[PDB]
Amino acid sequence: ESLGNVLLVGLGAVAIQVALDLRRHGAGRLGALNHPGRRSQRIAEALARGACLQLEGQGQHRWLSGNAALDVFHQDPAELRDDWQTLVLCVPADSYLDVVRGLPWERLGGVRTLLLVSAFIGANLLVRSALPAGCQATVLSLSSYYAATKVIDETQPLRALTKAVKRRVYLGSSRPDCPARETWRRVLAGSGVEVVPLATPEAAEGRNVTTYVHSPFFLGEFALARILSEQGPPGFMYKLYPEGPITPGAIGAMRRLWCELSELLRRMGAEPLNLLRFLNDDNYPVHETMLPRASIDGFAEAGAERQEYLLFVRYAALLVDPFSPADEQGRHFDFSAVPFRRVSRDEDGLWRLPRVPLEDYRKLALIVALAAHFDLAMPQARSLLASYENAVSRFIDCQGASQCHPSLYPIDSRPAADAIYRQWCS
Amino acid sequence: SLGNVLLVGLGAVAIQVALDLRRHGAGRLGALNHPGRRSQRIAEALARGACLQLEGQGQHRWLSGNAALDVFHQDPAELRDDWQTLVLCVPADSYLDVVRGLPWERLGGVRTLLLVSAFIGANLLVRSALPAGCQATVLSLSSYYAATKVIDETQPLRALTKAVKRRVYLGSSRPDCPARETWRRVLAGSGVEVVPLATPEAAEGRNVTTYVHSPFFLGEFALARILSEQGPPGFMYKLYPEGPITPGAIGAMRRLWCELSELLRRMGAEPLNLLRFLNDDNYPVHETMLPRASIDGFAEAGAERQEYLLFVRYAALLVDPFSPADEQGRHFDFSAVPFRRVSRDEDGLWRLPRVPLEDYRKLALIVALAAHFDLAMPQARSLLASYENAVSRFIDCQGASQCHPSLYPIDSRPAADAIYRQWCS
Ligand SMILES: NC(=O)c1ccc[n+]([C@@H]2O[C@H](COP(=O)([O-])OP(=O)(O)OC[C@H]3O[C@@H](n4cnc5c(N)ncnc54)[C@H](OP(=O)(O)O)[C@@H]3O)[C@@H](O)[C@H]2O)c1
Ligand SMILES: NC(=O)c1ccc[n+]([C@@H]2O[C@H](COP(=O)([O-])OP(=O)(O)OC[C@H]3O[C@@H](n4cnc5c(N)ncnc54)[C@H](OP(=O)(O)O)[C@@H]3O)[C@@H](O)[C@H]2O)c1
Repeated sequence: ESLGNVLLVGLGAVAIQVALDLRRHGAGRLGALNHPGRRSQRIAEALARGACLQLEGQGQHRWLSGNAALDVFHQDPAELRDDWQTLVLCVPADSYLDVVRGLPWERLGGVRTLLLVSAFIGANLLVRSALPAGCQATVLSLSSYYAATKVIDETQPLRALTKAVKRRVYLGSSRPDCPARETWRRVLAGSGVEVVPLATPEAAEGRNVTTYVHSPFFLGEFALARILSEQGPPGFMYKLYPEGPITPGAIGAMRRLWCELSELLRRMGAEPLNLLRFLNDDNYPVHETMLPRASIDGFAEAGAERQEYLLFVRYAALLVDPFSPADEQGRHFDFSAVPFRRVSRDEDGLWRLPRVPLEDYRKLALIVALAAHFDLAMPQARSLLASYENAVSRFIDCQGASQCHPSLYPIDSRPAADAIYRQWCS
Repeated sequence: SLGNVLLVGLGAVAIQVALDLRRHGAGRLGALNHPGRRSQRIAEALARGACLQLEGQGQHRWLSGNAALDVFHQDPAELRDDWQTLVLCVPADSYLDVVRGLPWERLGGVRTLLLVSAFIGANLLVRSALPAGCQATVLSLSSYYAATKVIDETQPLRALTKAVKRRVYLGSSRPDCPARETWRRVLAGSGVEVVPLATPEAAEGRNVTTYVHSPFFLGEFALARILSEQGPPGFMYKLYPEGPITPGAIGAMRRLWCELSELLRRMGAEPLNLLRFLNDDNYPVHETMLPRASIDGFAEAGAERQEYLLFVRYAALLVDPFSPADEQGRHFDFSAVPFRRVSRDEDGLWRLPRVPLEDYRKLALIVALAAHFDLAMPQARSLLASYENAVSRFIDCQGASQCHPSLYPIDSRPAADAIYRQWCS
């Protein structure tokens, strides 16, 4: 009714979870669009043999396992007609501009809402800048994807596993006092996530967890050395050095970037967040023994030294899951044993980067270019961008430009940042 | 210059020391071990031809050797005045008892007494028990310099050394002392560096256990594991909830280090930089985790930074950062040292492990001593109270008749008073 017929744009891990939540609520017709490729070919094959979307919850999340039917799947936008009231962008956030430009808007006049499932600062404005003149669609920004979900087996592209669910995410809208926010609150509540509506898109985008966490940890020297490796151990994303990238220097980068992003938010009329309380209360907690409530609530007024200490403790306390059951010797589950994905050759033989860190870099590069329009230099952010750029440049030097996909090459974020700022000022 | 050497307490430490003494060059080698089952096994083994046998493990294979024991005694009254050097290889809590038990009025030939694991005040305590004319020099070693155990008690004189420390410290009751240089060389044969210091208390203040075992293993988490009989033992060097290390425990560590450092200053000893001591004398971490400038600057950093650095140090050593990585990139889990827990002895009585019994006894003495220097040591006293309350509840539950008397309350004030009187003399 407020959702009508819903078109999922991108049909990967996020889309399958979102589809299960939409089918619980009642989506009218549910369709999906995914650009041509091996995945789309596999999806069409599975749907044609009668398959449905399948979502399995892992461990304590087993309760939300379910199946969802898809009414239509398109890998060719030419077949789309004006049948859709809601678009849900489940593609990577670094592709939002391309994907919105490529939609056949001449056949989508009935679209009333467009939801960005993993927004970042400026994404709402960027998407609006790409919409056709007079477009009626309200654009909604969800702060972060609300779970951890993976397609287990790429040969069963319609089956996903959700292994964590966040406690709270945030939702803003390009329409003031938007009623679609409540609809989406209900949709995500079905999986146990609390959606907090905020007054502007940028306030919600300022609560994108990966911008704060992936930037300092996965744009630094250790992560890049693992990711750009073909031999040797991949290491682990959330372990301490030398098993993973977390060091006191990375934590200092995290604090300083949070300060920079907070000032940008204030210049865009959004209230910044308390980083420690956000991580602990909205994403995943630790015991009071490790992070006392008074320290969590007081974090924004603590000194820089105390802030870095608390952030380090937070990540050290989650090397194992402190709430998991202990085994016979007293060990808890190794929560930080997610390995780094590394560079790999595509079907044209060209090196490609994994989404961590390519998407992380592209998001932060756009944010820095936007912040320039607000006379903010963002030196810590620029240091992280430079670390990535230098590491990827050395990789190209060693492997040969001939062997590298052009996504590894230098980009220019200034045009998109200019479009965002113009939309802002309009 | 060593002359004839009597090893008091013929256990693991003594067997390592005996072989180091023989490598250097000494006279007759004797031992005194108090009556008990171990002494009975030693006496039978010696009767059947046994000798002291040291095995070095792995890279320390070259420490392996045999040494004959020339004399074995159980009764201190049976000692002849034939000994120039005594080495105390018993638990440090027994040093006073051992010294009080020796017939010093007919041991005028003793020139040197070495305390292998000297706590703060041990040198003074030992000297307070000596007769007025006694001219023995007392040496304090900061800690035992290896890791050594008797493999099997059925072969009671055969010990295994698995590791040797980088560095220990040695002080003497005699200013600018020469037995001091001899023992520097003796112990150096094991590969340890002995650093001579100008007073005994300077060496006594450089034992890692005083600074680390007190905050970590006298707290609530450690005591709950140690006093448990069922459930997992947990791990001594892991973070909560797998082990006792918390920001609160690290704050206790910093505060206790400050208290101990001021006591050392009032006793005329230069205190230590805790983080530099841990990194350089116990086990290092990479510059990425603890920059050298942060290590060297630790003593002048603010309290908040000091706690952060200490927390990082222990988090960084949850795995061994210098071990070889496996195929995924994991390093060896050397923090998974299980807690030893209460055990019933031969008579059926509950006993505490040496960690934390020995650590509590040492800190109880230190606090009583510090009172004479007008130092209240509130952090130390909080750790003492934590132990006392937990052990008292254990006795309540199990029954005093089921508990070894070493669990019952102690009073360290008499020893502290003897130390302070000796220091003032
Ligand atoms: N999954 C999580 O737990 C999680 C957590 C945090 C954040 N997120 C964010 O959510 C977003 C989607 O994640 P996901 O795991 O669902 O990714 P996914 O499983 O890889 O699915 C992405 C979908 O979009 C298509 N796609 C990828 N790049 C595209 C492009 N440039 N243009 C058009 N379509 C494209 C993909 O098809 P092809 O493969 O054929 O290209 C695929 O169907 C990412 O930004 C992610 O960082 C996800
Ligand atoms: N071995 C190491 O690697 C190591 C490392 C660090 C610190 N230390 C400390 O150094 C001290 C000695 O260690 P250790 O491993 O050699 O202990 P150990 O193997 O138990 O040997 C102690 C020896 O001294 C005897 N003994 C105890 N009290 C005595 C007394 N009042 N008079 C005469 N003999 C006595 C013991 O006989 P009974 O068994 O019959 O009592 C035993 O033979 C201990 O407190 C230890 O905590 C040792």
